[PDB]
Amino acid sequence: CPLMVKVLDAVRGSPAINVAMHVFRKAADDTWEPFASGKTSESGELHGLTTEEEFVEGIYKVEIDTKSYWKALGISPFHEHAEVVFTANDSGPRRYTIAALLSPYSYSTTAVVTNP
Amino acid sequence: CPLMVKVLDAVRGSPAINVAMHVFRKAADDTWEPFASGKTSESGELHGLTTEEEFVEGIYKVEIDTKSYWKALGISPFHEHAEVVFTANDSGPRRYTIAALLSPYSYSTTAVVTN
Amino acid sequence: CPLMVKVLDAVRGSPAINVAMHVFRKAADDTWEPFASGKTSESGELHGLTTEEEFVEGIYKVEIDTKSYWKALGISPFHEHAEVVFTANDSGPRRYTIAALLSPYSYSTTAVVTNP
Amino acid sequence: CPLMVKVLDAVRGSPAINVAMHVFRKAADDTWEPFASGKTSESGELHGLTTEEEFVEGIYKVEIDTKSYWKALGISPFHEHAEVVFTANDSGPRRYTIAALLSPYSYSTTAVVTN
Ligand SMILES: COc1cc(C[C@@H](C)[C@H](C)Cc2ccc(O)c(OC)c2)ccc1O
Ligand SMILES: COc1cc(C[C@@H](C)[C@H](C)Cc2ccc(O)c(OC)c2)ccc1O
Repeated sequence: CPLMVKVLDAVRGSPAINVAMHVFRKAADDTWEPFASGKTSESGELHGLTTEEEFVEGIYKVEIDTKSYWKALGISPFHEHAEVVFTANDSGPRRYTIAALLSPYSYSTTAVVTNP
Repeated sequence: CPLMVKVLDAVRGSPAINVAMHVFRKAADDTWEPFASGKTSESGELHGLTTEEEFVEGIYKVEIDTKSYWKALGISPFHEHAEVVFTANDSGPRRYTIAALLSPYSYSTTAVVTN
Repeated sequence: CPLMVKVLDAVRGSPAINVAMHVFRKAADDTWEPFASGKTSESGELHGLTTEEEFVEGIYKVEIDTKSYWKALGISPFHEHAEVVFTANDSGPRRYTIAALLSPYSYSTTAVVTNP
Repeated sequence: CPLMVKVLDAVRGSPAINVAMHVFRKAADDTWEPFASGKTSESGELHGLTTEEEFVEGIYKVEIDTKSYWKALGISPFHEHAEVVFTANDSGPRRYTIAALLSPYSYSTTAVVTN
């Protein structure tokens, strides 16, 4: 797939399982339209969000629900969620992996962009 | 100040200077109400965003304009900006330092919350 | 395999390819004995360093040659190398993924530990 | 000081206090020669490790005892310690701030190098 998200937990040394996330695309009128959503698997990965044909140029936002993740583990974290906002496919189609590492008071995100 | 932001550049090993950011508080209708902004100093810090009287409990967003920063350096960045969204003061006023580390395809944010 | 290393580049948004690393194990006399070595593939991964039978309890050190990586890209980085030192298999065999994200003046490392 | 270390705790959102560290310089025979040490203050900082006269070019290692830190908190950590190895002063003396962020299974280090 053209868009994959991988989430790790830095406190437990594990994938971050069952993390909900919502993906949005910026519409012509500048509002965020819902695009896709899902939750991470046992390997901390979310696959199958979109297709090469559907995933056209645009500005996309991945909102990762890190707060609910930590709350379910008994932890009151700093962030409400983690956000990744980026322009996709501006120079033709690419494949995007969004990776996030989570701690209660910190998060780090990186992107791997590969040419099909 | 109850709220300070510090921005660092991981490519150059320096404070990230002249980085613009806006701070928003979530309104009753779920919309983001702007209330403070500024740009980072020569030490990569932005102070004086708010006061303890004004900085009441609520959900706050800091939107850091990282894209403009990398553009000014001639480096093509991945992100449109970096956001930090958090609930403040859940059990009394705290001093918040939000630190952001920037790379062209990555960013990290950490909070130091003291009493 | 019981030990895998994955390295990403935060400047280029890519796996970190051809990164050399050496793995050591602490001997009875407290010296670091060479254990395994290799370099990352096109996917930024190093597999096949050891086997479940060879990878006994002990303290291990993974030394990742980040300086040569950056130098080959024209960059003079801060760190000489990135080190990960840990006790492995203290409570029975586990599988270990060591993940590193690299920038010229920063590096971050995390571990995913899974029970076979 | 030409060299300062700052340690932060990503589980608790605080300075990591009373964290022990040792600093080494690489000797002619490729061995690590200890020369400075200390533990972090209430603000998670360790200052006064060296002077500009003493802090000559060379390869330096800071070994931070993160395992003892997590043990004191009753948390089982992954790493034996966190190391930072770097060449100093390659083109004149710089002030170095090394910042380390700690989680039980992760650590990150960043350098801010100023003139
Ligand atoms: C709050 O004060 C500071 C914070 C920081 C942030 C620093 C401790 C970390 C390494 C920034 C960071 C956060 C998360 C990461 O994954 C990360 O990886 C490089 C780096 C630097 C200097 C400071 O004076
Ligand atoms: C290339 O896509 C992948 C990346 C990864 C690694 C990914 C989870 C990175 C290393 C996670 C990460 C994100 C931000 C960080 O600061 C970090 O520090 C080690 C680690 C695993 C599987 C993949 O298919």
